[PDB]
Amino acid sequence: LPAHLRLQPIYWSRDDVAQWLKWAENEFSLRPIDSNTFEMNGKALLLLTKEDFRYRSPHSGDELYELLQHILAQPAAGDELKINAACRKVQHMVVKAALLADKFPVLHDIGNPKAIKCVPQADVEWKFYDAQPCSDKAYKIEELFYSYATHSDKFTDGVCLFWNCNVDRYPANSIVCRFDKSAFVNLKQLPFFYYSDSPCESHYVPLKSATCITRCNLGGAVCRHHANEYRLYLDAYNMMISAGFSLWVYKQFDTYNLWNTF
Ligand SMILES: C[S@@+](CC[C@H](N)C(=O)[O-])C[C@H]1O[C@@H](n2cnc3c(N)ncnc32)[C@H](O)[C@@H]1O
Ligand SMILES: [Zn+2]
Repeated sequence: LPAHLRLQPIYWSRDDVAQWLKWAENEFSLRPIDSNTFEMNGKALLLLTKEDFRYRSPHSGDELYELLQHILAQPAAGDELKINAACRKVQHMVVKAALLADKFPVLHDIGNPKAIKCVPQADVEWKFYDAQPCSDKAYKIEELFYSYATHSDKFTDGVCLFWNCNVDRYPANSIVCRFDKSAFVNLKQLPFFYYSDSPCESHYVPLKSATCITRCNLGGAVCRHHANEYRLYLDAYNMMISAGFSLWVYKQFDTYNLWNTF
């Protein structure tokens, strides 16, 4: 019911687990137990045995254990609008960072039928392609079905963007989001990072993370604003990974290029 509990349990935080205990107490009329009965995150919860659940909660552990197994068997369907917004947030983050890091002069947006830039304030020439452009944006979209066998010698300037545009094989100069390996041989998996160049502001649980690429993290003292934004971005990113999307990137992508922007 709480949005985080619609993620796969491996994504649950320690607070998410506690909210799970409360949701389950109401849903199954269980004896209330201390919010600290399972002080761990979901990754840890999944390593417990059923005996551990029974020892930890004599009155309800077996039920909680079986509930978790039911959740792992029938994963919660996500909300389509929330997942769309999440994926869009990630798209903007990732493409903004790529352009800042490598200063591509042209972006080839392949599989974009609406001619909408995810990063409209970047200094880059944006070009759109789609096999079936929306008829109200086709005037500025190249009608093109991409196949590596036909186009691998094209679009070699700048960077290519394939945001959920499933082609036979991506070219090496690509940013890719794919929903569920030979399509990806020219690329590498893209690890999580958060980048921001917005002003730092101090007015939380201090954020410690090597993947918060902000000016205030150069010295390890993340400001409250970026702590907040990092955590919101991580929630959006978890919701897109938990739904089956994965990110891939051109092999030269380097987060130190982002640090150097400061
Ligand atoms: C999930 S939709 C929209 C993807 C878009 N990049 C986005 O972020 O919303 C997939 C799009 O890719 C187009 N498409 C699928 N295969 C394609 C291909 N091989 N070459 C060009 N466009 C393709 C479809 O016509 C459609 O507009
Ligand atoms: Zn900051």
